[PDB]
Amino acid sequence: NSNICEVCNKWGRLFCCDTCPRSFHEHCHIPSVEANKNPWSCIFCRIKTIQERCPESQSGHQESEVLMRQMLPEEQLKCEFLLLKVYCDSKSCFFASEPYYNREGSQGPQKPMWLNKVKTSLNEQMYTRVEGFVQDMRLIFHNHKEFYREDKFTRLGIQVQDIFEKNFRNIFAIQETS
Ligand SMILES: [Zn+2]
Ligand SMILES: [Zn+2]
Ligand SMILES: [Zn+2]
Repeated sequence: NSNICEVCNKWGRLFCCDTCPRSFHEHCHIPSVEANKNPWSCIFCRIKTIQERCPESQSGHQESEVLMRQMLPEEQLKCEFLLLKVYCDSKSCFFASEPYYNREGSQGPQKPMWLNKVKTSLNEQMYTRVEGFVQDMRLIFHNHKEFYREDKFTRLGIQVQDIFEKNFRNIFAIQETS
């Protein structure tokens, strides 16, 4: 197994996957690493299993169809994975915790959002459809773009949103288009 956390790339108290070489801090893994379970399989492994069990799940989908899906266990897991993939980029640090807004010439967003809030929301089963999760994720980056206007710091929102969007297309097998 790896000697660093797959998400944050640091050493520390790591839990090792039994079915691949990845390792995790407790709270870097989503969901948090389970108390017992021997063997234990990580979220990458559990997602691969879903694909292997149903190869046709990799055929193209329409985003509009994916958003209306109910958060049953497999969509729950997919959203957890997509959230994790965003945390894997170090630039997610800017969007992790609750922001605040005091900049000359800008007003804060009406509905602030941040990655740890989404994490908690997933954990407490507050989303009934994929749409709920995806809207909050997109809201994060939108609020950032709106607030930082022409400051070059806006590019952080663009960059992290691109990570989100790519992983969303991959995980939910959205139909490729030009
Ligand atoms: Zn970590
Ligand atoms: Zn694994
Ligand atoms: Zn099948």
